[PDB]
Amino acid sequence: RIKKISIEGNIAAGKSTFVNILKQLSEDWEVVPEPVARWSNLTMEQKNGGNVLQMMYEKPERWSFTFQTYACLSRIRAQLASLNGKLKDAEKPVLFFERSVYSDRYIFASNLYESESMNETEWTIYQDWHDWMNNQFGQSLELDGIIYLQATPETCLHRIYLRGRNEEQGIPLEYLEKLHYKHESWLLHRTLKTNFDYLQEVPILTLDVNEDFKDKYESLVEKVKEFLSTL
Amino acid sequence: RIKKISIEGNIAAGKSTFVNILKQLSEDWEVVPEPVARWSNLTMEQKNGGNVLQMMYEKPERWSFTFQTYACLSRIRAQLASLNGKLKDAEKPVLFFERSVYSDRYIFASNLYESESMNETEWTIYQDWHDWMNNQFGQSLELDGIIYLQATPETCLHRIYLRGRNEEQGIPLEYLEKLHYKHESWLLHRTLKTNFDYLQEVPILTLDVNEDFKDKYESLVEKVKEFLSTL
Ligand SMILES: COc1ccc(-c2nc([C@@H](C)Sc3nc(N)cc(N)n3)c(C)s2)cc1OCCNS(C)(=O)=O
Ligand SMILES: COc1ccc(-c2nc([C@@H](C)Sc3nc(N)cc(N)n3)c(C)s2)cc1OCCNS(C)(=O)=O
Ligand SMILES: O=c1ccn([C@@H]2O[C@H](COP(=O)(O)OP(=O)(O)O)[C@@H](O)[C@H]2O)c(=O)[nH]1
Ligand SMILES: O=c1ccn([C@@H]2O[C@H](COP(=O)(O)OP(=O)(O)O)[C@@H](O)[C@H]2O)c(=O)[nH]1
Repeated sequence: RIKKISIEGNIAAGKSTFVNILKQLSEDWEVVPEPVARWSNLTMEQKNGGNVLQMMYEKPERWSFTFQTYACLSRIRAQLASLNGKLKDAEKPVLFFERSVYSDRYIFASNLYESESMNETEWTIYQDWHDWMNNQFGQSLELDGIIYLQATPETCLHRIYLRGRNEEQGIPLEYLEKLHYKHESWLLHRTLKTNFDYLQEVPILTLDVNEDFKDKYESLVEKVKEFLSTL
Repeated sequence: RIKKISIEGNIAAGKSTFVNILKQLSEDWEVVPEPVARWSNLTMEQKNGGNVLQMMYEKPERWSFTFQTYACLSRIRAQLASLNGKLKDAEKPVLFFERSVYSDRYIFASNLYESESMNETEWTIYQDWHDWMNNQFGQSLELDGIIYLQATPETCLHRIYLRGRNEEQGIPLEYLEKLHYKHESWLLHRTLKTNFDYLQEVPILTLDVNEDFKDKYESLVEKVKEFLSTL
């Protein structure tokens, strides 16, 4: 009954800002933030995530698999818990996912493999887990639609300094460009091959979010509302 | 419907010997062989198995987390298969697991952590991963009984050569000595309090497999049948 919409976008694309805006508008609207985001600041996960985040930065080809599996584990666990608890007795329930399990695997896990931070065995193992996981663990999480907060890797680099996380300051431009490339394959050119069948027939809303929208987001919300009404 | 029993014991204790004996004595009885043992001798899982297994020996401090995660997952999957693809409408169906998800954690993963082949984060993430993998996927796997095969480290080292595998050939005796202790404490002495409360209440049969029983096992088997009638 609860519709699941994933908000996809590059680093500092403005996903957290967009969903914070979206959540306030409708009582029937809720949001599952990306678990990794809370790691970048006390649970067992926070400490585990905190440590594994720092280790990841420091030595990626040692910690990509560990980080990536734990990241996706946490996402699934958070998104399931939001499905149960949140949005009780609402008439038109919408759950906005800050990124999805598919961005976990087909963007960030994929990028780390191709940037050699995971060897073949690790990539093969991760995928096998991921594939199996989303059958005997994460069936109810399948998306109804996708909101692609589309922006150039140039725009994204601009917004990284604005938030000021003494770790992301080190993130370069070619990195953004490769993440962007993989977004467009999956979400604009709809190129990317995925083992998930229903994804090829999942509605996608692409929003150009290069122009600042923090105080001017009505046009964006209007599209989302229009997008939702066709689901 | 299906009785689920875990056959436990140190490396080369005789577990595979015993389960293949049990196998041919009844069509109510079926076996779920161990993945890690299956890896040691090739599908997608087996191709991954051999590699991480091979790397696990070359560098335990690098690959223990990765190995323990895939071994447990490949086990959870494998016993799930038998549990849903066997013993249909059988009159007294029993399934004999070669080790369990508890052996994975509290025997092997725990000892690798103790041997500093996993750091705190890897080990805590695994425990986090373990708690949730087994509940949000493997509830139907709860054990109705455990059968402990007890052998000396010397007996095992023997049999390691007898079995042949030069990938495990000169397994240090002291390795066998520590695994032996963790088995003893969990199953016999019962000091090990797991995170699965019911394990402290699950009945345990203990069998001495020091003596060659390959052509003389009727006594052991009689104890199994008596044991099964209690469950
Ligand atoms: C060479 O060292 C690296 C060190 C760290 C990274 C990191 N990527 C990330 C995330 C983008 S991975 C991630 N996975 C998810 N599943 C979700 C999510 N939000 N983030 C870090 C937190 S750290 C990536 C690195 O390299 C990427 C390839 N080389 S590069 C930066 O373009 O010169
Ligand atoms: C130091 O080099 C090692 C090299 C290989 C291992 C291996 N352990 C194993 C298994 C016994 S771990 C295992 N975990 C499972 N979950 C299941 C299973 N069947 N086996 C291998 C297949 S390889 C273990 C190693 O050290 C383990 C600790 N030795 S010690 C003397 O206690 O410090
Ligand atoms: O329309 C926008 C979009 C982004 N930002 C800034 O860009 C940064 C990105 O923040 P956010 O966490 O939302 O990016 P995310 O990683 O979630 O995509 C923040 O400092 C925002 O203040 C902004 O000022 N206006
Ligand atoms: O009573 C026995 C049990 C074991 N074996 C041999 O010891 C080796 C290791 O036994 P097993 O694989 O059953 O031990 P596991 O590791 O499976 O617990 C095998 O080659 C068996 O042929 C034996 O000779 N007599």
